[PDB]
Amino acid sequence: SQLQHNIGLSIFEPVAKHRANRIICTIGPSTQSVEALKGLMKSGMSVARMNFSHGSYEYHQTTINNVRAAAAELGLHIGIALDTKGPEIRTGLFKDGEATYAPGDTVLVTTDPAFEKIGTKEKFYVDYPQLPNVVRPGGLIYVDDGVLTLRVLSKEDDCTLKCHVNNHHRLTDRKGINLPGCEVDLPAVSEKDRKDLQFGVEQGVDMIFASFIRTADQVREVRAALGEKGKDTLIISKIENHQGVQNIDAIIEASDGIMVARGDLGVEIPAEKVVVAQMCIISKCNVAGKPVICATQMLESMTTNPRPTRAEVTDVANAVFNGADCVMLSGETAKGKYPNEVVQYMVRICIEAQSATHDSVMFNSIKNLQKIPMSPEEAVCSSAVSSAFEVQAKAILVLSNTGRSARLISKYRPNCPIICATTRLLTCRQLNVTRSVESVYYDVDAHGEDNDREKRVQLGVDWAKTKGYVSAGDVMVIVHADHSVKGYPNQTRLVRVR
Amino acid sequence: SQLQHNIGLSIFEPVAKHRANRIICTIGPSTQSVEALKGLMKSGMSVARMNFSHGSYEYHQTTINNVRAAAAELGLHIGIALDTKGPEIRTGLFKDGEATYAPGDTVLVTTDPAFEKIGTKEKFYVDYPQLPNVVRPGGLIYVDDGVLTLRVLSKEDDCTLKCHVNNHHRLTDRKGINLPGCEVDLPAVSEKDRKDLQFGVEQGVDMIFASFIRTADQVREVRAALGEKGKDTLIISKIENHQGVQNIDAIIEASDGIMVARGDLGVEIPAEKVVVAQMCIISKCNVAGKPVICATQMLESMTTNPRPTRAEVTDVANAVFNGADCVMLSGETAKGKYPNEVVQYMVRICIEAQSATHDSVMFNSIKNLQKIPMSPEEAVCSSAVSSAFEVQAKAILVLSNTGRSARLISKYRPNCPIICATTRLLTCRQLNVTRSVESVYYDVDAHGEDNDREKRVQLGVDWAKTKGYVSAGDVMVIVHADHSVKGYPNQTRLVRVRE
Amino acid sequence: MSQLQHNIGLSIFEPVAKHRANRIICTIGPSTQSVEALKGLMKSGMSVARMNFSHGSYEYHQTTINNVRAAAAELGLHIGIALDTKGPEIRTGLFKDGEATYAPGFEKIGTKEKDYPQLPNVVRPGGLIYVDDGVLTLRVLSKEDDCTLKCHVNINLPGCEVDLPAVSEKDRKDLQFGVEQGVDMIFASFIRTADQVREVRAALGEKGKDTLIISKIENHQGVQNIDAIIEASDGIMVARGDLGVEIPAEKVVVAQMCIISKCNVAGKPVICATQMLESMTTNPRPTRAEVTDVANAVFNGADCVMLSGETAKGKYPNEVVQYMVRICIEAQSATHDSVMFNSIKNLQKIPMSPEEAVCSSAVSSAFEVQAKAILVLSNTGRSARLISKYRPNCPIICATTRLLTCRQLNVTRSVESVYYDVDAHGEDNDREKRVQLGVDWAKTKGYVSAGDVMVIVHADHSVKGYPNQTRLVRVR
Amino acid sequence: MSQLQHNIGLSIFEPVAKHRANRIICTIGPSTQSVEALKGLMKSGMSVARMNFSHGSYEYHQTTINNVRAAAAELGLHIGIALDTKGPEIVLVTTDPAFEVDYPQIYVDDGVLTLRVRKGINLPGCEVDLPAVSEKDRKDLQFGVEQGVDMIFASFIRTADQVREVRAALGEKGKDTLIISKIENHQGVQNIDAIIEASDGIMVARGDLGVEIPAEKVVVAQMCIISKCNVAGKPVICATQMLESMTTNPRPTRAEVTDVANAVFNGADCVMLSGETAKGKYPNEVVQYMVRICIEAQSATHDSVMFNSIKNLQKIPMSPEEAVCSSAVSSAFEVQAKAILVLSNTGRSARLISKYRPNCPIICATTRLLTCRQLNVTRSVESVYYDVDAHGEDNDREKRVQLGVDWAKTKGYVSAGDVMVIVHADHSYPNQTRLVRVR
Repeated sequence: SQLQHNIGLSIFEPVAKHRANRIICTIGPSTQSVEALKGLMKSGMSVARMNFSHGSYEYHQTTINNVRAAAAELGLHIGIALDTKGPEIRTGLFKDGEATYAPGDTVLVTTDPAFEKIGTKEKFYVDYPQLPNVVRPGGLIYVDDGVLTLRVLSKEDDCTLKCHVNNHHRLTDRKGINLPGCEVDLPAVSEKDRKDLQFGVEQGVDMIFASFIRTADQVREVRAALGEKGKDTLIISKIENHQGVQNIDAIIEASDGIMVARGDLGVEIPAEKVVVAQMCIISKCNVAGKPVICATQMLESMTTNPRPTRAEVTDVANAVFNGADCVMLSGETAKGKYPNEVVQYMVRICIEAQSATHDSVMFNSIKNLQKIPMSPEEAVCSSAVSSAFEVQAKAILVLSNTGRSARLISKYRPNCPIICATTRLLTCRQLNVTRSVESVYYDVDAHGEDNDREKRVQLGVDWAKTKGYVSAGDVMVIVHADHSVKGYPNQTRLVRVR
Repeated sequence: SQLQHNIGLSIFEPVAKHRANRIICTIGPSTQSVEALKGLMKSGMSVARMNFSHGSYEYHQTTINNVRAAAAELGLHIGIALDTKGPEIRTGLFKDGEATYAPGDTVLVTTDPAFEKIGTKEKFYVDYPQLPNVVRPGGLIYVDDGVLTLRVLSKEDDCTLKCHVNNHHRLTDRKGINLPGCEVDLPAVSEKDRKDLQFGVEQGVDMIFASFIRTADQVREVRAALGEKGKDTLIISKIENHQGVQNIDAIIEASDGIMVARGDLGVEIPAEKVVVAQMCIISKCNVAGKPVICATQMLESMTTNPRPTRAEVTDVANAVFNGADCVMLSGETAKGKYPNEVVQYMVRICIEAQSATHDSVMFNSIKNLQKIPMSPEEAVCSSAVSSAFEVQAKAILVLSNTGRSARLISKYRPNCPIICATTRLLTCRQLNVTRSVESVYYDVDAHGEDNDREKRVQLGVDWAKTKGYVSAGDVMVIVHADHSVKGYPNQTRLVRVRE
Repeated sequence: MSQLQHNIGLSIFEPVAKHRANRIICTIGPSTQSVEALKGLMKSGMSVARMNFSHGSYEYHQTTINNVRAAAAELGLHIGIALDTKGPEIRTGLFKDGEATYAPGFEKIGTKEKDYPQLPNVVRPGGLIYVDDGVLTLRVLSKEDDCTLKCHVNINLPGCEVDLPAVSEKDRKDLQFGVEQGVDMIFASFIRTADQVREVRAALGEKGKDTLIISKIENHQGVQNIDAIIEASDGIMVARGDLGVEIPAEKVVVAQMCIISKCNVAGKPVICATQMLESMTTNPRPTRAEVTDVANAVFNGADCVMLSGETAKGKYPNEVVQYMVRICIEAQSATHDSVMFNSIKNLQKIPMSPEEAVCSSAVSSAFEVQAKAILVLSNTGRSARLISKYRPNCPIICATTRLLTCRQLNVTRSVESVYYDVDAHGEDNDREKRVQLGVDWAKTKGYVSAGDVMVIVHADHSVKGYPNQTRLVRVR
Repeated sequence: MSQLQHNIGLSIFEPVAKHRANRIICTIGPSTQSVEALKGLMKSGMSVARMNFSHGSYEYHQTTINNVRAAAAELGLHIGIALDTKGPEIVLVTTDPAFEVDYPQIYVDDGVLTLRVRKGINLPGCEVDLPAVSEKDRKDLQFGVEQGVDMIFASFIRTADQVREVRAALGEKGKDTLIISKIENHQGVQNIDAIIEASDGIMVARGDLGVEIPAEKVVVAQMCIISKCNVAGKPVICATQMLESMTTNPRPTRAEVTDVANAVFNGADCVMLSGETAKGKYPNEVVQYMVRICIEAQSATHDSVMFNSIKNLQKIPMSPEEAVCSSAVSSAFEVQAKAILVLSNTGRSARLISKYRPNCPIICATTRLLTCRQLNVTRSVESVYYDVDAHGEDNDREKRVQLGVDWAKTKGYVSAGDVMVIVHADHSYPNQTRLVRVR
């Protein structure tokens, strides 16, 4: 039992030498420079995020080129994630840049472009032109990350609502709007989102972080926005509304992975419900075998402080226990005063958490929740993990060009690292979002065609030996395909190193 | 499996109608007033905490008298906890209240009382007089939440150390130094802590929160510091050092409960290790059947903000999930701008986490880790919990004068509340540290002898039916003694609530 | 938690259990009808005496009744009497002057050449038709006139559902005799529909309302309709004799396991029934097969184990009951842990009634304190059957005010009844006399002593109608 | 997991397993010595033909050998021959040989006669001294080895040293012949662990065990021994009065059916017939019933419960050899494999797969014939002999693998569109596992 496990935890036992969890960092003014990115990488960055809510294509081209430059110097394969703006709505601008609100007062909330830049404490503009028709009296409007709440009194006009101010707050220029009990009805791929998606496909982004995914058809709408050119790019759906959590199963099947975007989720749903929502989403992704990311205020204090609160440490730790592949940072790396220090702290917590959770428990929990019969592919991948547990394998080597097999091995959560002998550099980059994987790129062009995939295996074993994972005499589980078939692996080997 | 449980959780299902976890609040300038305390209680303050590291006995007498006045207004029995200063020390005062330190610089750390109030960026005072002989060169001194680090260069004299500043920091008057890794000769109950504990006992404090407990002998030192007048007051030992974690089992046996004081623990041991330490301590206390408290930076952002971070919410929920009886509020309620708002937020998180863990998993886990044979007292108590689970009892009623039986029922973590028909007020206050319990005091003087135990039972069932726990037509598990060999409840009844 | 991990740690040469939990049911025939033979059987292990109504006049069954009551009275025991009905069965009588021969390839005057009127209509073309123990078979040549059909040499109709009354004209007279006599339970033959059980329940009037109905599963229908049969009954008998012929012999093992476990979860007494120690009808010791058969019937979770002809027509009747006792105690001693208890409790749907929640918790309390015995105050025996449902390791003492329930509790495992005479000792409205009677009986019968903890289950101060109170008492 | 939860829910009239996993061992006597009675037994379901050496001349036992080989040859089967050693063998009773049991330094025939201070005499727990390999036993074993008997059923094994005494009696020639130790005493049960390690398999000889120990204790002894052999990964046989009534009757008692089923349920690889086939009036009829019961009991315990029970009782880390074989079984469970193909020459790889009790058969592509006859004692293995001198060398996973696949298709185990698990050794002991669709 969990209780029986906790009572026997050895706090001062030696930690795991090889980090299995992955860190995603958003890139902003503090970390756009090649030197700052080299620092982030050297610190523990696996995927560099670009928030497309703000920034020109020139600004986002700089992040792309700099990540490629920094990773090239360090000889790493770092993924680039395009985080879409999505069906998001903010307020207008304010006359003299501010507006103070007192409780008991009344504010007209217009969708009239005349008040777009002339917003006062008496009347102000909001993006959504369908807002007076969506929000009905009694309904609450959550201006600025729910710190200002407005109850709807009446729809005075065609495109204006009279609202009663609940709490004292001073708002400023262009701040986000949330509608909790309101079914929005807005496009997932807006005309801006569409072009944002054609830019990334062109310049080669590895994955998409689709904002405000509500339905299974919404993740399909994004799939169509990336053409045959962007057919292989991953779709990580961001759950940040009530509809998303409600339709989580459909969204999971349609997506390549999921992000528990806790920022907007904590305002769209009550703050206390986010914990239960996170646990439930992460475990559903675990059973599905799809990468799940944790995302907001994980180490928020470290944007201004050199050390995190006791709350942040237990947050990043429990994100790992709940089963997250990745953990992300937003303000911290992008606008923070300690960007390398925050990634380093996250690394220490992730290694501590994974050392406490060195278990065959997650593997058995996930395996038992899978339907029988399995596919020969999955049956080989799950047994490769059980073989590793039985022989105490120091590493699992998978030959996966697309990364399916590597994601399928990682699905069964082994304690050892997973080395992936891939031929595609896109896959080395896309596997930065999957727990325990360590990709190795085989350059097929420079050498030979390689009919018998023996070179790829020797490349993996040698990389595992030199990177100190394996040492002479250790047993290693090799997974690949036989030379009579292709498409998917069907063979598993247990090899003592040389 | 936990996986199979999480998968079927219903995010938007209605929450539990009755809160089982308990909230402990530190009292400071923001909440010392009767009106502010009335707000905290009405908010959910179960234990008023007095940090004796700061404040005169007159200031701490005000907190006592005001807590009693406030709980009297709402007709509640709120426990008062005396949190000892203890062994480990704090720095001196500073000239103009502040002093900024830059890396690569040098600071002289004196133990000279002349610099006690005139501390500059060049030289400042520290409480520990034995410090220059304990800290040897190359050793680090940890100042202000272990933020500022000072590497000892050399021993200047009889009571001074020259230190090389590692990081940029500006600290203020009387902020703690930790120095982890040194053979520190500071006692558990110093001459100040004996006067502090003797004050508590003379005042009637319900429990003690003993600071920097390392050994089981230290607990007995504290137990001896409270005399024959303080023989029933609880001893909650604070684990905030490497030794205390290492000797956790011995301290658990010696104590009445444990506090995971994460503040000093996070500096004495690496920050990441505190999670593992918390899980391990809480579960050890669960198996033992002793109240465990989680504390330090639980909802820290709410000292200045009206809403907590996404991290603060998962911290309070996992403290509950880990098996903590209580969750504590330190500066959030003492020096915070939102004291009622922070207790209210903690309440909703505790109820959410509670509603998600509405299972027999914990009881099963705890019960299986008990060695057989059990005492008839514990076998009646554990079976009273299993009976409740089987019939879906909406409440368990225990007749416990000392609270032993109520602490023993709560040990097996039932999903329903535990009503305790106690003849003691001290018991009503001390049971604010144990999960699910809701005490009911039977007069005995302004009532009868009730030798037959019937009046207390009728007082119990009436208190639940009124406080809305039970509704006419649903069972209740009643635990008490049946007129025989003194020393334990031995009888369990299953009764349908009448009208 | 594995059975494998349990088997590896079995200490075969360890000491056995001090008190036998499983119950033995014996058939009474020419070898054991005498008071002396019955006194021998009881001292040997018998708890219920069976009266096979397939053969015998009401005078003959009256001597079994009177003699069982006499023998039990001398030994001061409360032995139950079971009426096993003739039931619905197709027949064929005495052959060529008592016996002849049939080679492969007037319904009682056949030799070897040429009952149910619904036979050509109930049985469709093709299939199997059984004659004389199922041993001889019948391959129907063509569809024929009257009732009988022309058959080729290669009683019972397999797989297929038959239309025969549950309470035949003979059974009606039998059941009415039983009720008038005061028989404790009925062993209803060839139960196929839960409606048939209620037909039997209606055959015994308000006079026979309290008598138990143990349904005998011995056909395909009874097995495929088990669940409803287990709800309308008071207990079940795995009548393996006719079951082994109605269904393939190999299927009976799986059918036995499945029926016994279903009865365990239901909390109803289940009885294993045919050829359990068959060799001991002629030999002083059993085959290696029969010993493993009795043991596995106990292992499967059977409350009772039965002897049909071993005790009725056997040459070693006391010797066979004694062997069954040794096996039952061995199998019991090997089945020491709370595996069955937890097994059964986890399969119960929540909420439980306060009555069953008190009973199941009384068993868990016993497990926790290592109770030497559980004392239940049960007039009807419901509560005692409910405690036994959760399979405790210790005995259950039942302080009952009714002799009928002292006799009916011989079918429930771990139960030892104690009769409190109200008309003699008093009304005991405070229940202390029946409690002190139970503790004293457990002290003298050596179950408990000084220092031992005992779990005491009964009804409290206000409550009337069901037990709701549990006590843990250290015997003084 | 929960036996109760599995039993409630069993569907009595569900379709049975098409392929029998459990194995039947028959003693050969006057009723079944003829080639045409043996062909009948083999068709009925005889996997191992036993020869009780307590009775019979070497001429009589040579006839059984030659006839078993003849009958198996006609039917194209590889039937193992087991030599059941005599071992240590024990009113007027004055020893005095002239007045003519065999012990000159008390029960008669399965416990009928008794008293207080050529019929099987048994003195329960008297310090009775007699060697494991007596002068006759050494002569019986040397005959067996010279004849080619596959396995030895060593009588009255009490110590692990006794097993090594028997292993030395066969020597250099009989190094490869299996040693199945018969537990039929008190200390043979007491020293079971030592005896298991020393042996190749165990027999629960319930005949003498039921007399040496109380009759009721044999059930507990059987369960305990079979499960110890299960964890060890060594063939265990159940043995006496299995279907005893069928020596004279065409049908068994309800007790005999539950006894055979229980033996299977307990985890026995094999189940044995003694008199029933040797001196019985219904020898083919008794093997046939035993088959029906074994298939019914198998069908009921179709589950991964035994596999998980055995796997969890193995200490970690496992050898790459056992980690491949146990994973081959879990892969089979996951994909619902219609078979497991193992390329085992000794059979040690096939015994290791059978150890983890899969629901599907284990086809063994063996280069030996001795392996084909010795694998009649392990459950689920259906051997296929590859003639190296006839086809080729075959050091590559090709010809044997093809023969094994073609055999499983013609014998109806696998058809086009079914997944099979192939276990063998790579190019650079087995270390490789393949999951192949039969095509």
